[PDB]
Amino acid sequence: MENFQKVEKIGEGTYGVVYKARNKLTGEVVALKKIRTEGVPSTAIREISLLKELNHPNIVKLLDVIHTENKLYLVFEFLHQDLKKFMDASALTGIPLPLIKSYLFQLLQGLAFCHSHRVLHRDLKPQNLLINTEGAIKLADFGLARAFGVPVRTYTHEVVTLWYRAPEILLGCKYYSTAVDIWSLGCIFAEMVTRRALFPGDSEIDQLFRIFRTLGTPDEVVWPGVTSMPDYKPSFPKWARQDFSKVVPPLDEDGRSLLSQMLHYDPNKRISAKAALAHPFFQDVTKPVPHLRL
Ligand SMILES: NC(=O)c1cc([N+](=O)[O-])ccc1NCc1ccccn1
Repeated sequence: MENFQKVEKIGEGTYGVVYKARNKLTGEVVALKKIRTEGVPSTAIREISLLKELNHPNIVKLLDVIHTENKLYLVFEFLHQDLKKFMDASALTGIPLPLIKSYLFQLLQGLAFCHSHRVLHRDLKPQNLLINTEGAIKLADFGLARAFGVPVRTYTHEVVTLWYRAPEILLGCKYYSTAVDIWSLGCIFAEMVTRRALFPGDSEIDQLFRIFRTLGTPDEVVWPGVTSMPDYKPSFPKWARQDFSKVVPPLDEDGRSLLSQMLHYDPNKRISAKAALAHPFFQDVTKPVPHLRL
């Protein structure tokens, strides 16, 4: 805008371009997101505005929502790096388990908070998990999906990742629950551990089948109601479930146990963020500081 000073382009978001900017007045450095559109649904304005009150240490703070010239700018707290960049940078030696655990623990606190205030993320991915030099990790873009539907592309040619999408979403369920975020986080947890995406689908069906090939094709036994879901097809191949120890080696049994509960097919059986925080996997949780090259 005019009150800022575009420091640099932080890239293209899932709605619009994002700039690192400095408030000419407060002097604070922020992340400015330009959201796609001819008028901007006031329903979305109200929704988005409610999020300015969703404040938690593990949630990227939404500082301001500015609707002007029928344009929508979201002003966010700035963090220097995202988990996707950090995982790539740690790819050779992998992120230490104490840090993986700290991050997972903080992310779960963030989800617990959001979920208790009835706010879902719906599109969690390494790219929207931001970290700082103090060992903190925070969830970015919470609640935006609900206030901006679900578009195939960002808004202008760009393939949205399906890798972290919950199976109920892929089977066409129309009502999402807090469980979709636990699923995405489980996928992210597995990726930090193995240093490779758990389910790197390149199409919705490839995503679904990759999930099926690893966790077994779901049936009425493990997921009551699954065969009645909108996109379920009796013709889906039936793959047997793979041993978990083969999925995220060499994670210990505490870790494997928690991951398995975060990846339960039935959204209802899937562990909640609150319950997850009490899992024995976090018994020795600490807050290490990462090695960040900025
Ligand atoms: N809120 C933010 O700080 C932020 C926002 C978005 N975004 O797309 O909304 C993307 C990245 C961010 N920071 C990480 C970062 C910042 C600068 C250089 C490298 N990496």
